[PDB]
Amino acid sequence: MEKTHVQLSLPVLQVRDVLVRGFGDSVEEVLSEARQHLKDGTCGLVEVEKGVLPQLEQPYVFIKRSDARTAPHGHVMVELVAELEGIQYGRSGETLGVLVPHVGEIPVAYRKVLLRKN
Repeated sequence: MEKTHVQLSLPVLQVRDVLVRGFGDSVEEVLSEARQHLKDGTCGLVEVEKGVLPQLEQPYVFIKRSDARTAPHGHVMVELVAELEGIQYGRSGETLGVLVPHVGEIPVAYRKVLLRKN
């Protein structure tokens, strides 16, 4: 049974390595696909810097920090927020990065998160 939060270690990818640059073609689809790939262990994380988002495909899926005191066991608590045409779907804290499919690219680090399911 699905707990409200799940501990995940996400591979951190450099933007130029990413082969599949988004999760789909609408806000609802990208959130759905991101959640599926997170469950399947096939989701990467790109840290946002200048030039990153223009090299990825909208709609974007961000992981954002969802509280201040609780980083259990080393895993920062996060939730998903999508963006399309400058409008965001969810309100949350600071961005940890943008999620993308992972298809075997070599990461530069792993990021521990405690992900809110829905």
